[PDB]
Amino acid sequence: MVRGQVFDVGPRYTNLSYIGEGAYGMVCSAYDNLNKVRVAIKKISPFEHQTYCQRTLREIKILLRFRHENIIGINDIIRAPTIEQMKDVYIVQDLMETDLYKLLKTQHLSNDHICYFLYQILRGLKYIHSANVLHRDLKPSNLLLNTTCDLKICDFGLARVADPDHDHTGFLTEYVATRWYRAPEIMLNSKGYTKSIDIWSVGCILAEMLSNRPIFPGKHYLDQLNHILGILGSPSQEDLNCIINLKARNYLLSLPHKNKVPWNRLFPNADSKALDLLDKMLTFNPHKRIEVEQALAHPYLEQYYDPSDEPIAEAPFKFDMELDDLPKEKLKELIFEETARFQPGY
Ligand SMILES: Nc1ncnc2c1ncn2[C@@H]1O[C@H](COP(=O)(O)OP(=O)(O)O)[C@@H](O)[C@H]1O
Repeated sequence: MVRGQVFDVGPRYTNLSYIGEGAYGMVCSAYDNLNKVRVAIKKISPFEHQTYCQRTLREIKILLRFRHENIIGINDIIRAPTIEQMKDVYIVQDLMETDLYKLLKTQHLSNDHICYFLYQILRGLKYIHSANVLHRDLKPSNLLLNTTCDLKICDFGLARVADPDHDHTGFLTEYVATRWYRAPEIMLNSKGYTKSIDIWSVGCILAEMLSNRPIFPGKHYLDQLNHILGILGSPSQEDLNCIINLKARNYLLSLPHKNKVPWNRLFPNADSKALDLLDKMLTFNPHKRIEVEQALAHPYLEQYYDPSDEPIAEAPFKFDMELDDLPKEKLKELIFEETARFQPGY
């Protein structure tokens, strides 16, 4: 009982400590006396709002279907026995003492750690993309790490089934993912329904790991683009030709010419294979951008690369879930159903 508020985790979990505050409730560590290991437990109270319900359901569905060393698992779910009584859900996960965002705030990464973390990020992303899922909010704070540097991808709140045929949109379309890790096509002509938008975000994370600072810290949506172009240089005519939308193409054509700033001038201490890989992930044209499996096969990752130990999903989401269409009541109801596998005998 209680830790500020009610935090009622049944017989199995003992001695709580407040960790922090999530989007839907509080988070504590607790002791799991079936595994005799300390765990993380997130209290989620989403059922008032159709949008909270939608993101909860989506995340629960994905994380239960995923099974991978580099993606956070759900170990258990605690909730009331009936829909009427269910006001909260508790999600139990492996305890991950830190995240890449906290770590980069104060710690220098060795080349060996940059390389290791990048490998793990790509190995988990390979699994995700093989399930036809796009993460769509990759950033240092969504990469959890435990005291031995196991890295796990988390927060699938914004994730979607890939839909490369319906990716096109107009100029300056409303986007929800964290600004600094957004690929340039999101501002221009993309809904972010192609895998290449995740590779762009991993590129930004690499750049950040190389220098301890965000590489593209735009303050707003066209500033994000002026940041990208000030480094990559003006897009070539060939790359412009791929942007059919007139307003987006005319915007780029109105900007002053900018030359590329070479990577090794920005990152003079970086391994030169890291920079070669970085260049390939931060390429303006999303069809020329490197894919996950090619990145895993790049010379920079040669000490880790082993395709037989880089699993793909057995069970792809054909979907999408069709989650926009549903009232709060059907969603709470689907969450109940989705969490039933954790109830003592069923
Ligand atoms: N598996 C975990 N292990 C340890 N601490 C965690 C875990 N998940 C979340 N936390 C901590 O609790 C806080 C709230 O997390 P979260 O619900 O993801 O909210 P937000 O994404 O807004 O930070 C996080 O900032 C994190 O530091």
